[PDB]
Amino acid sequence: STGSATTTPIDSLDDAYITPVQIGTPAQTLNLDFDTGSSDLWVFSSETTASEVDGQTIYTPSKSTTAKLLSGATWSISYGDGSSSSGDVYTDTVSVGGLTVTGQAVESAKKVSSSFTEDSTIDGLLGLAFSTLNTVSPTQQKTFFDNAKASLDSPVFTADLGYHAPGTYNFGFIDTTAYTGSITYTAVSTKQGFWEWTSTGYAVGSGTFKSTSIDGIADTGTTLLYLPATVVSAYWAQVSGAKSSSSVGGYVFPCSATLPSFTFGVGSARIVIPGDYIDFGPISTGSSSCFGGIQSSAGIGINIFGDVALKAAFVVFNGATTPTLGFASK
Repeated sequence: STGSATTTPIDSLDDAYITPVQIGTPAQTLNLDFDTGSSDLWVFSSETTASEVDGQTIYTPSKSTTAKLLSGATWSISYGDGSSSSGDVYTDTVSVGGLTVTGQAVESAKKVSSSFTEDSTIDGLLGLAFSTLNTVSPTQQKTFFDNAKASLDSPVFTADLGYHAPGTYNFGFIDTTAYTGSITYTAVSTKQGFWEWTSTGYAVGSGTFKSTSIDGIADTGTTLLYLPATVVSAYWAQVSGAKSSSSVGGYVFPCSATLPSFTFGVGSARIVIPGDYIDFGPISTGSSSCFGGIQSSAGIGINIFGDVALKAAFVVFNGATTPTLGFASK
């Protein structure tokens, strides 16, 4: 089997991407944030504290003839950005782009943190990291991909995120028309539960490539590119007037600037992030100070190849017995 679904930016900055997901019988369609940095499929629901729902579409398990309470199971998650959610668990039928999994754990939120409430466009998350990170207790549950994998034509999914435009998540096949040149595959460590890999280096603009190993995670659920302070300083030094602002929480730059591109290495291959992908707009409405899309990972404890990086590539998440990651230009 295969599936293919369009993923759409939630706003004009590509702060996140939502993908429609069918849950239950009859289907209830929710727009979920596909997150290769976590492993829980959780939704706003009829059980979510009423004051914490503000415009989201909810899953109502009592209206699904295939929903079953997973007795005794609870979940609770905290994300790298400080947000969080928790609740109980149902199993139900879940379909993405024509690919159906029966008995998928659907984690129903009883509580969500303010950042989720305040984002009306995201109805929940669909985790695509390794199932070892799933938070369901006392019996850990499998991700949608893990459940689908054996049925897929090939045990893979691909992320093709757009810049200021829709893109595509495919399951079970590689669309050879969706990228240019070849896909370069690189090793993955699953030791921390992530799609963790090692970039071979970077360049700033038309500058020389610096060969250096940068361990990090491919994370569709993180907006920005978080890299070591040395790398990030080298990038922003090429933008007149850019500076790190402790008050704002990162590098800012004059909105009048033209940003240089940023290149990262994948083996001997190179992925070029155009400068415009690094612009996250005014820090507050009407400001001429703009927020940068490349930020320091210092104090995160891990480097994160988030959407800024991934949207410059066609990315293969290869879930073969020994997982790997592939990157192509597009």
